[PDB]
Amino acid sequence: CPAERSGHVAVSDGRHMFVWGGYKSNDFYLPREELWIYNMETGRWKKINTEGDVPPSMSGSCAVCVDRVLYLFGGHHSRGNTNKFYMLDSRVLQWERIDCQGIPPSSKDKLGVWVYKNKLIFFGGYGYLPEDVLGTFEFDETSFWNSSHPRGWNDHVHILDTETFTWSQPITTGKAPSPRAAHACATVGNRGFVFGGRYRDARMNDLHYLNLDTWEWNELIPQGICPVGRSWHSLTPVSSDHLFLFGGFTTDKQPLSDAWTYCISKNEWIQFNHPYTEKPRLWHTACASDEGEVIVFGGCANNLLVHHRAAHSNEILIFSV
Ligand SMILES: CC(C)(C)c1ccc(CSCC(=O)NCc2cn(CC(=O)O)nn2)cc1
Repeated sequence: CPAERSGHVAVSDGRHMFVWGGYKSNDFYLPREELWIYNMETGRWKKINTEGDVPPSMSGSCAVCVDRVLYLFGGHHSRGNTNKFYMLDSRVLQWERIDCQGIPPSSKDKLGVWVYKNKLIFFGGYGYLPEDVLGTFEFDETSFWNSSHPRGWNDHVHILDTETFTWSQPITTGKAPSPRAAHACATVGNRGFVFGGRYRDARMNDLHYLNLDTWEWNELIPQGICPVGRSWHSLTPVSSDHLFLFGGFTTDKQPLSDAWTYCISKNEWIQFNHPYTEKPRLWHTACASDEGEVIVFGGCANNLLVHHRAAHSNEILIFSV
């Protein structure tokens, strides 16, 4: 039922997948008030129209679902990037914009988030120069000609404490990943993994994790064959020991349909064979089910940067991992 889209968000409790936002070609954004719910057990869709402080229609936003409470940060609306923070209690649904304390992150999109205890921990993204902070920001030289305000990538780590809805920045040790956007984040225990992403002229192949207890960065160097570097991929925990990688976009502008699992305990990648080899996706979403499956929705089958030829999808791809 839902219309095709890329750059949407999809979050889940393992049974119901909530889809919001994104854009398509016919860069018209999809209706801001619509919240699509996909039942992973029955395969049925349901649309509900939300009220309250409905966020602007956006692509590249960052969302999480914790105890059936939906949190949304950042994104790109018709007038640029944002750093607003929204909440939707899904337990008539009403959005609520939270006026957080502390210094918020810079306005940006295409980032990632880890969830650990009371903390939402955001990393990276693409957006405007920080108006103020810890980390590094690198301008995208091409942004000075295609836009009113220039933009760049960051390697910032920001915590939102949901106990007080206060922003802060942790003091991290170790070598942080370079600034990036369109990377993929995944959390298992107190480890926030990040893989790939776009930085300058490369879509990268490196894998790191941030210890969310000690705030120490670690680079992971798996031995043997590793997936090609990419952006606009998904990285989804499917167990306490495996992360599922699917899709994305290479430095060479190749849409990707390969799937892998990263085994955390063995520190190796395992390529996953599946029936969607002719169905590459970039800027899709991926959500894990309680039954071990990974549910991919939306995204684009070809180079979405050629807008007038972009092949956005509304297909559900089910990976039984
Ligand atoms: C309007 C139209 C539909 C044509 C459209 C335009 C632009 C975009 C995004 S491109 C601009 C940008 O924000 N560049 C920084 C960036 C990119 N990436 C991902 C990667 O390049 O792999 N990570 N950081 C998408 C659609």
